[PDB]
Amino acid sequence: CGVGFIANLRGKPDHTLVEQALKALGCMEHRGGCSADNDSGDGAGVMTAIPRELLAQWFNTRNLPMPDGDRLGVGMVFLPQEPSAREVARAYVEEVVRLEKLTVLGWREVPVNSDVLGIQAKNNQPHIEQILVTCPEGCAGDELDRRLYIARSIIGKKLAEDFYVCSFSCRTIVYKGMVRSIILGEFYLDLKNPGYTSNFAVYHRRFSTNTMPKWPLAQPMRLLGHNGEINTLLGNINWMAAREKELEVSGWTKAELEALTPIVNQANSDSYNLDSALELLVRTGRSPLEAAMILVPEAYKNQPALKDYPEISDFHDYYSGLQEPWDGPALLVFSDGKIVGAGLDRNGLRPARYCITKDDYIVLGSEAGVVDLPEVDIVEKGRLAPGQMIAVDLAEQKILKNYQIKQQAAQKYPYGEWIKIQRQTVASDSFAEKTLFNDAQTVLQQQAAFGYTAEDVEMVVVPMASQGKEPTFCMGDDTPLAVLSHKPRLLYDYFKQRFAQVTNPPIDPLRENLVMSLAMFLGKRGNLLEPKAESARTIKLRSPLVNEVELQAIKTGQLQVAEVSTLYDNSLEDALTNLVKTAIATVQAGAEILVLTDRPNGAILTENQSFIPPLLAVGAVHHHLIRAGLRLKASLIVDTAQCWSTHHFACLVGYGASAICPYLALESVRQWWLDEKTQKLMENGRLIDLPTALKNYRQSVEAGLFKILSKMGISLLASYHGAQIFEAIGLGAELVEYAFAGTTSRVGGLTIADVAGEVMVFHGMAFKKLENFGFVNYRPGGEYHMNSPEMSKSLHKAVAAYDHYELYRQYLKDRPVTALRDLLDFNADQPAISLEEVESVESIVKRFCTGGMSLGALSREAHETLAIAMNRLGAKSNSGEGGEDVVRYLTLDDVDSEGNSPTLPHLHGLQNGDTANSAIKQIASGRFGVTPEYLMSGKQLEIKMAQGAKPGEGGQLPGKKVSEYIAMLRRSKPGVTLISPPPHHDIYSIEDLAQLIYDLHQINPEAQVSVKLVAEIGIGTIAAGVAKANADIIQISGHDGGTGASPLSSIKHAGSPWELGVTEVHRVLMENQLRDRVLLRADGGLKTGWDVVMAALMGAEEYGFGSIAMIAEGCIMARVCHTNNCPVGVATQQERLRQRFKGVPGQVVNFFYFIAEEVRSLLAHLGYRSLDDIIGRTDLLKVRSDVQLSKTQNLTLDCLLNLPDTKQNRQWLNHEPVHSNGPVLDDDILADPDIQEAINHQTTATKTYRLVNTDRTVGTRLSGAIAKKYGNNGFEGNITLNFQGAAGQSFGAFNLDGMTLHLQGEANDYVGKGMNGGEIVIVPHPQASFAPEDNVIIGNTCLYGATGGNLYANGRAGERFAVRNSVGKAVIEGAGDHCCEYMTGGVIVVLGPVGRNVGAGMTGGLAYFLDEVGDLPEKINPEIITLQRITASKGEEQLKSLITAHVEHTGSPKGKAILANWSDYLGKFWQAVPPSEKDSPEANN
Ligand SMILES: Cc1cc2nc3c(=O)[nH]c(=O)nc-3n(C[C@H](O)[C@H](O)[C@H](O)COP(=O)(O)O)c2cc1C
Ligand SMILES: *CC(=O)CC[C@H](N)C(=O)O
Ligand SMILES: O=C(O)CCC(=O)C(=O)O
Ligand code: F3S
Repeated sequence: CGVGFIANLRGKPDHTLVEQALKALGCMEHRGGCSADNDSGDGAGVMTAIPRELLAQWFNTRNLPMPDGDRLGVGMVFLPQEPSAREVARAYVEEVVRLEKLTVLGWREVPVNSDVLGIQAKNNQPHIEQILVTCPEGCAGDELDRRLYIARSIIGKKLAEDFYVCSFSCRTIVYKGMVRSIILGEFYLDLKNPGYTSNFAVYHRRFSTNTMPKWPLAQPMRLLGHNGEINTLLGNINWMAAREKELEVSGWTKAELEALTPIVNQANSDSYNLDSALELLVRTGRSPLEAAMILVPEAYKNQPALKDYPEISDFHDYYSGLQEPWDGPALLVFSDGKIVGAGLDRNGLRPARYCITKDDYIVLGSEAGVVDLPEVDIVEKGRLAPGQMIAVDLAEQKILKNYQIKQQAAQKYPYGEWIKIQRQTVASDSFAEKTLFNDAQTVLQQQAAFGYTAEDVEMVVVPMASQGKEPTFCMGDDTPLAVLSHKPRLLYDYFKQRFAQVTNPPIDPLRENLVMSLAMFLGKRGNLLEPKAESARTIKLRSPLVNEVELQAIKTGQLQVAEVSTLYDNSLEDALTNLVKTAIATVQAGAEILVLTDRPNGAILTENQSFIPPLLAVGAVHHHLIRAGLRLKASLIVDTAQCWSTHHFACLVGYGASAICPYLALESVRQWWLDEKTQKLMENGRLIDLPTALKNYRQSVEAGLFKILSKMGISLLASYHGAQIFEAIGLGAELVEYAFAGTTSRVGGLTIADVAGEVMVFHGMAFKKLENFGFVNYRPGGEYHMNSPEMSKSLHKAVAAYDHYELYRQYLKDRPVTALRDLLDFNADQPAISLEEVESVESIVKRFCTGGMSLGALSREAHETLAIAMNRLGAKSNSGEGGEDVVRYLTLDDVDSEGNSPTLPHLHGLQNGDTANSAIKQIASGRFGVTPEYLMSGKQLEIKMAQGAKPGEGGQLPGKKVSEYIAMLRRSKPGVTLISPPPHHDIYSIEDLAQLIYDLHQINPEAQVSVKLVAEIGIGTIAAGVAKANADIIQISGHDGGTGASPLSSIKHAGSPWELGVTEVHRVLMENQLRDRVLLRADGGLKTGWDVVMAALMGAEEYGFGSIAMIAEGCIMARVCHTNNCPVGVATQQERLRQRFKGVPGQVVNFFYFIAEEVRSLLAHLGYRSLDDIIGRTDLLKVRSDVQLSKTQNLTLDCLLNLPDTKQNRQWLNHEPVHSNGPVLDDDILADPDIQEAINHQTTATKTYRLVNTDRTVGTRLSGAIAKKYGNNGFEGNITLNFQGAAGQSFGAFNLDGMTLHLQGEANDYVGKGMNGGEIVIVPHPQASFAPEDNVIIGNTCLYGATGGNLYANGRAGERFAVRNSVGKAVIEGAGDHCCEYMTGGVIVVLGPVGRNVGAGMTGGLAYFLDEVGDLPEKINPEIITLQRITASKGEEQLKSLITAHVEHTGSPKGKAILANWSDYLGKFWQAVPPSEKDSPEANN
């Protein structure tokens, strides 16, 4: 999406402004999307003032006196096409106006030209007319629009796509539709009419994840245009709906408030909802600015910029008890008709750039160079920083900046005073050290009864207590889905966490913690629309985990509080109805805190009792409070024995709990600590006192929640609280709809009676030590695991001799039900053909992929051997996210007769045609060794959004594993842990992904780009977006897949089966006509030709293998990959261990033959000759006739079997060989004979070009041609390329040595993304009417992943400057937040003010900051870097020399002045120094 506004504060309204708005819209075209016809637009529109000169004709035609400016109401109405339905609608619109006691003047037909629409938009088109209205009593302005709003809502109870009021206002009007940008004004004749005039325009071009256009869903909506995605929508909607019955505001009657009722609706888009909820807040007394400060509040805590504005802190402090954020990426552009403004989400995940002239003319938008204004007139170029707003007061003719706007709102009420008097704060640093139970067997028995298992305490609780963090582990979740297990499991295990991918980003819970909060509020949620001291009478918890001391203080507190039991003597089903009824009645009696205890009156669980599992209890009370209209009266505390893991807490808050007392878990820690075995081990060298174990355990939980919220990009637990950021697998419909309403659950599992049967299994075990199941590690007693040490061994043997493949196959076939595919079997429609007729192994093998395992997680022996193997086969390997040694790009020459090569001496089993070049080069959030030559060496390029083991998160390589070798490849520091950021800092939305894919197709026009997703509900939709974004291939990873290190909780509770994933993507693509755009690839636990065929039938065209491939080359399933101790040399970097690796490429060539030969024999059974014939043939599947579940009668597999008929139509299998970027500026640069000469003869050349914002990634196709011929450093020539104007995204991305790029103007985001060499210079027009150092000239995430090169910019940057810089050098003149965020080397100089969170995660390299204000120490992330004054002469001279070069390239008056007064300013620099540069000559002496 693209969004913006233009305002003319000082002049008469004109047509010129409207033209500029159409043209800016034109400039955002590449941010938009189109329907299946490739013609109709996903949406565009414009909001303007009511066009008074245009409607003066309508009155003149009727011989009618025109009402004055604020007295004419105009409704832009979408009406039905059918003649009689249209008149019914017209009459009804007339009717509700009459009943609101206003006067209908008549209707204006909207002049339109339909012949310009695309065929889908033409078929959907509503009939468009405007109704004109006045008030007979005298109504005007605020009161009129307030009555118009009441009237529009009423009409809106009959909302259809056919019947929709775009705007009903005496000040604003919205022209929108399902069109491309430059079609908007061709379709709406009024917009080209020189009588259409306006002092402002808000504009929007929409990008949607679908093919089917709906005119109402274009933007702007009534008040606002929205670029972004709400990521807590279900929660935000449930809370808001609960408030609707009981709306109350002075100078509103009840009837007027009821007329608005459907305020919120889970069936309208997230934007339609936010708009509607926002207008409620405006029409009832607040400016749009204030309303947006409530719905989408700033990250105000520990904001140093707020030091001087405590009323602003007070404002948010108050409201954060009343209203949770509508979170996720957001640029909002809004207009009242009185004010026109914009504001950013709390983390600023969309760009907003603005521009101000000498006449206070202002242009804001997603991109900078988009309205052409004479540059000499520009007096300021700025940007919005995270959470910031800017507005225009149209009447007063004033530009309002961030702090004024916000102070004007905060100071309206003594919010601080109210909090100080009314809020009770409940926090205790100290625990209860004294035990709950006294004897020994009691805690054991209770633990057994509440579902604890030996691995729960030993592998989850204990590490949390002892180490102060949730456990790290490795490999994938190898065991059965909870619903398929014969092993007892808790209700929690049926729930899979959801996570962000593509359409919105994860956030970094560690580097960007400062923006997140675990704070919660207990009690009556107060009146949102009318601020009162009362609303602040609440109990604030600093964290959802409440200890024993804290709970007593709550119970002692200033609120009414009621114990409600979850125990019962009768059936869970009825036990739960009495529960729900007791809650309802208890709140209706006046209680403000309900404590659902499974230990009522202090008493313990006996054998004569059972319980309602706490997730079911709270799910149930939350939704029934809601259904009874009572959820705002009370908060839920869960006092429960059955909560211990990080996942458990997340489900609880997520399904309605404000807080949890995990009393048995706290006791489990107390009894773990007390206990002579544990004491014996703390005395001889396992690690701690008891208050610390307790403190550590709480710290683990809290860190674990930060992690989980962040996988979805959510900052505040308060937002997560409503929302139900889960998919359920194995829960039947009655249950879901009972306790978990709105959760998807696709496969129909358990009834309420079945969950009882499961608690009773645990009850049977309770009424010696806890039982150990094989959950985490294989056991002979234990749960099934598909990768077991013996399966491995026998496979390793079968591969070793060119029968042993039998035991391996049978160990895999004597399996209990494990995955969804196991419930399936074949049902052939042809008779079986001979095996000789089936396509050859060599033909099948071309579809296999080896899967992207980082060079750090694996050894270069393991990693290279797979590449050679896969290249021999004619298939593909994937260099995962650790970059790749250049030595590997060349075919091997020097293989001797024993099959050794001095080029690759650590490998064995080689022949002369081999190459260890990975056919797939991966691009991941760390960008580790991501180089133009690395990019040119791929046949394919893969953008990794997520992997099955840890979808919400970034890659993870422990410091033990970062050898000198790994550090060299990644351009990082040797001993240092690498936790990659969870988002690509490049991809905060679908249109950002389109831009990354563009950059890849730019550098390497012949390479396919793939996008790697993880299976979860919503992947269908996301994948439609990815295809529209021009990808070639979509990978689907199952929850299943391996890893060299992930959180154990992530391995076990995040992500869904790939069966649900492939299927969902295949269907959505097909039913949207997008299926031929992409090749689909699948992975996650694939081992077997059988697996291959299942995947094929469900719609996969290629097949990925990770863990299995490691097993072929010698992996056992020792499962210490995260440890550096791999006993067999596959997943370690210790040299002496690498030396154990026996392993030759042939062994893995052999493995893929067994697979392919099994494919052939399954193709024989079915009677088809090639996978090409069966891909997507779902009607060839059936439900296995012999299976019997432990936990429910059976599942329901309709969602896996009901795919669209594929017997006849097979054209979707034909793909374009590579998608083009279209005609690009760089092509004209390369077709120039002076340029071709410069490249061929390594001579000098020079060219100059005018640019516009649609000119994106300039330079980069020329880098790619250079690196193709010479790699990164062979080019001895010199090309200067001079540009004038506003550069689009990724200017100078992947720059090489020998490239000088000069830009006179400004640039949008991602300047010098992956820069590797050469020089980028960016200066303002010499004409400029401003001090260059005070003004923005480049955008966000410049030098992302930079690996070399020099950048000089005579202006300010945005956020994440030099985000993950490895070797880049730069001098800029100011920046936003998160400067040098994951920097590992290079040098960054910033000659002006800088935002907060500097050097977060900064682990190597040095930065210099000029600080004239004195407050930079306030703005540093203090976790790694130290700040010091410059004292080392070598550092002084590093700085000078960089500033000296800025000046030579740039002419920067700020640099000159600095050099001229060198000693005056030296002492004003701070140097940022990570503890890895501390003894560098530039930091020390
Ligand atoms: C040792 C290990 C390291 C991996 N590292 C990466 C990574 O660098 N990049 C990535 O996209 N996936 C990574 N993963 C995920 C795999 O690429 C692949 O998606 C997954 O292993 C397939 O599931 P499977 O292990 O059951 O075959 C890795 C997997 C393992 C086993
Ligand atoms: C492109 C964009 O930011 C989408 C906005 C909103 N979610 C929608 O229109 O679907
Ligand atoms: O090497 C890395 O940085 C990450 C590899 C990884 O995330 C994994 O082992 O799953
Ligand atoms: S599990 Fe990992 S630790 Fe080694 S044996 Fe396999 S690579």
